[PDB]
Amino acid sequence: AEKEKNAAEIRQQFAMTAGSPIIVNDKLERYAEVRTAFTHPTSFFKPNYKGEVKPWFLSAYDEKVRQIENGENGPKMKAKNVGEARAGRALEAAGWTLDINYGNIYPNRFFMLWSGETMTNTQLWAPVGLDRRPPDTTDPVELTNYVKFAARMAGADLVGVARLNRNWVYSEAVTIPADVPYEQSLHKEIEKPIVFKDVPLPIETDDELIIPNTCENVIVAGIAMNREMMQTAPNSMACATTAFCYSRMCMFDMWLCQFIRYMGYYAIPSCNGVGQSVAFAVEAGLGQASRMGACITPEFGPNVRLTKVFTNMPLVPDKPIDFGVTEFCETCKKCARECPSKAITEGPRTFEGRSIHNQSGKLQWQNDYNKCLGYWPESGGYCGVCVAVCPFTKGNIWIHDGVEWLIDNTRFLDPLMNITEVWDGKINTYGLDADHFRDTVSFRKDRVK
Amino acid sequence: KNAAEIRQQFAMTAGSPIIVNDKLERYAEVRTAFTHPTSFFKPNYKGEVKPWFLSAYDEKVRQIENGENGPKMKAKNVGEARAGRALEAAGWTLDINYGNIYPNRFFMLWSGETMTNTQLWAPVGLDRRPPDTTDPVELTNYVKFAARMAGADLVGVARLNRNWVYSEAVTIPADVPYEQSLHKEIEKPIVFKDVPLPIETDDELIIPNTCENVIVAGIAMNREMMQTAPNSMACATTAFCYSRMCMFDMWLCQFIRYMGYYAIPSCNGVGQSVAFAVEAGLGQASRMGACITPEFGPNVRLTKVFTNMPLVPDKPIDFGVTEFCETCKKCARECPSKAITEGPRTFEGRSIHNQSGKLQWQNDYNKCLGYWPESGGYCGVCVAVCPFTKGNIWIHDGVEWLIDNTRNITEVWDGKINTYGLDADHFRDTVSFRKDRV
Ligand code: SF4
Ligand code: SF4
Ligand code: SF4
Ligand code: SF4
Repeated sequence: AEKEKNAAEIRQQFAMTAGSPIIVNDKLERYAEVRTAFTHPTSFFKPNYKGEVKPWFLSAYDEKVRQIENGENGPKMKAKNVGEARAGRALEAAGWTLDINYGNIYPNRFFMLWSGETMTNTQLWAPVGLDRRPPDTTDPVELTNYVKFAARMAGADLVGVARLNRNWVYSEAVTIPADVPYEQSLHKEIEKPIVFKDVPLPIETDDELIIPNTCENVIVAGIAMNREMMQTAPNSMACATTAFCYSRMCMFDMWLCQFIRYMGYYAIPSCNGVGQSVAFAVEAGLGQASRMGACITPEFGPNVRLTKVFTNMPLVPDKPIDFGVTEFCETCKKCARECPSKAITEGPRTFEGRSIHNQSGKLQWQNDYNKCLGYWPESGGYCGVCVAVCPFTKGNIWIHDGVEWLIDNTRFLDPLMNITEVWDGKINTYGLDADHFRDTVSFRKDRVK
Repeated sequence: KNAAEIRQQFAMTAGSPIIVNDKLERYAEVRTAFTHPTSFFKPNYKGEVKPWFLSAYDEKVRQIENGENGPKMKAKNVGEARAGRALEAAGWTLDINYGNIYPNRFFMLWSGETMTNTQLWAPVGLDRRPPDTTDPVELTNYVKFAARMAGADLVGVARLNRNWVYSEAVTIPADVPYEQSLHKEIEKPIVFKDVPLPIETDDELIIPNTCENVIVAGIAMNREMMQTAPNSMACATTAFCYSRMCMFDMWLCQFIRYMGYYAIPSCNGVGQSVAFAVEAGLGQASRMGACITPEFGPNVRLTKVFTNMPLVPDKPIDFGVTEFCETCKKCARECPSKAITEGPRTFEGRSIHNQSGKLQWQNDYNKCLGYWPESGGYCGVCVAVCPFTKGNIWIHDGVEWLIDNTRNITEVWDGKINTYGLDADHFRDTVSFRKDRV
């Protein structure tokens, strides 16, 4: 008879001994955030469909408008009608409501405040003094259980803890000056160093973003995207599940930071800022790095968003996991073959960055991310084809052979041996799927050992 | 177990289920126990008279110092007591002054024009482009799909009944900063006029006469946590769901606006959620005063969005709640303040806090509020003990569905949890396909 899936059992089977899995060498240096394809001058500008050179997201807007008017849900993809085309883009746009300039990357601005003191919630609760009372709990075992419980309440589908590896913290952040209003923000972005100093609390000066030396840990959250919607990549509904999850990330960071502060510790939110989420997720045991460059998780594959919070709260680090992703990516290459921009390498892992957008000195598959970004204005979205076609994104990967869990190789055979339907089909709260939602149930035993 | 078949079976013909008489008038929001001068001030445990929530704060502090999770409920240790209150305080992060009631302030903006998201997306012009869809059937499917993405566990549609819209809102002057908001609350008429868009003047909150519909969302609370009522973990699931309400309202208003229509958010403001929920078919009114749903009983929060978007109203539902509450009276016997009546339904309010003129069980809500400073939380014992709150009250006799008439905090922290406090044992009940959306 079929053994009922046990996600906790699976994670237990593939747990590693302690130690950062990421292999590095001496050319490794912290990475300036302005180097990402979204922000770097070499990659920021892209032509629209008329050949006008614009900020990438503005060229993409032009393509969204053109598709709506032509009754399309994506590049060369006709919608049922213009109404459906419009609806897909209205959903996507609305998804982004609690996110600033596509990622919330500016530290200590807007939603990403490094202190809770000015927040309306903190002000309301000030007479209780939770943010000023010394911690009543210092035991990292109890704290790990409390904070992971809180993280699930705050919308995380996965949560893990790691010691903070400063190699993955950006050397300089992209931000704006404190006196710049939102409407001028995209015009006034600057760089600001992130430094570690012997200070009691996270603080920002005119010159630096200062993280205390006592900032020991990072809490990493996985925010699951919707499979049916992502499978429409590169079309509009894949853009919508992406967008909604960014707003979920933001609410997670704020909720969790407030809990940690009210427990008597400090907490730094980040969403897409501060440091490299994939590396933190790997070290916290959410999953493994992959050819496409994302963290692949046992539960969702790469079809999951990441955010993280940094804290001095004593915690128990989780163990990394090795469930064989590296070995499958070595032989699969489906993402590389399907990628519309040929951004993803079919070659071996190296320590040498492909371009300025990669951080050299760590062993990974080196992808050309200027090529990736270049496809976004052409398609009018955020693509995601690589996530959509990855076999680990399918719900059906895990089987039990009577002794242990293993990955079903039939899912990796190549060749294997619409959007109206998504709007008319299965949905549930936050786009979560009740057929698989049991996989992320949590009891104390799986929160702390 | 099949929730879609259950709702289908108990569907009623069209028409508001709420019985009213000629005495019924719209209710001034200031009259609620939270805000009215007769009920607002309560003593703390030292005998000092303060705003009710400040006195309740004093009890939270006392409990933490004394290692308690609630009134006369010892925690495992002071650390656990602290953790429950930290979780509760954190839950409220996206909520203003306990309920987001001030209309067109903070998160509850009646236009999307100044929002950072609207500004970022302005070159696409979705909020300026006339609607491409006017068909109420397709719009109902689209907006309900969006509602589920936005965090609703239940969603329904009703024509807007203006009887449940507050005659006058509690709000603050528009240029008063948050830090002065509690001390500068005022009362402001909500009026319906022939105008193109929702608008606020110095004198009035103006809703257009074209505002035909209300979309009501149910946001499920956590059963294990609510069952700790009146202790701190019940406060925590309450708090987190208020921030979920807020995000729902903003997400869905933005979707509706980007579809070419206008949308008014509300959370606990603007009007009476229970009446809207009943008219939208989410559930039935109960003895305790809450909307009881087939899926969650009363253990579910409500919010609503008002719009001119053409929509298909849902049918009201009758699964026998009224007859059950007739003989049950469990909430009423367990209520720590004896706020809930054991008597029959009437059209006459017990005090200023009730809206007279509608047939309901009339409860004393000043008595309810009085228990919150004494216990240091938001109680919820009535929700906790209600048989409809229990996991599976639904059975099937081989032809149809029917109600089964037969029917610590450390362990909660150490026990089952899942994303947003939802339960995979029951999460299938709220799965949705087009056929159940419209
Ligand atoms: S598609 Fe194949 S090669 Fe690419 S990330 Fe997924 S498993 Fe790895
Ligand atoms: S998002 Fe699209 S263009 Fe970018 S790497 Fe993935 S498949 Fe290629
Ligand atoms: S406890 Fe009993 S009387 Fe009270 S609301 Fe529930 S079913 Fe009705
Ligand atoms: S919340 Fe508590 S005091 Fe208020 S009515 Fe319910 S049981 Fe009674």
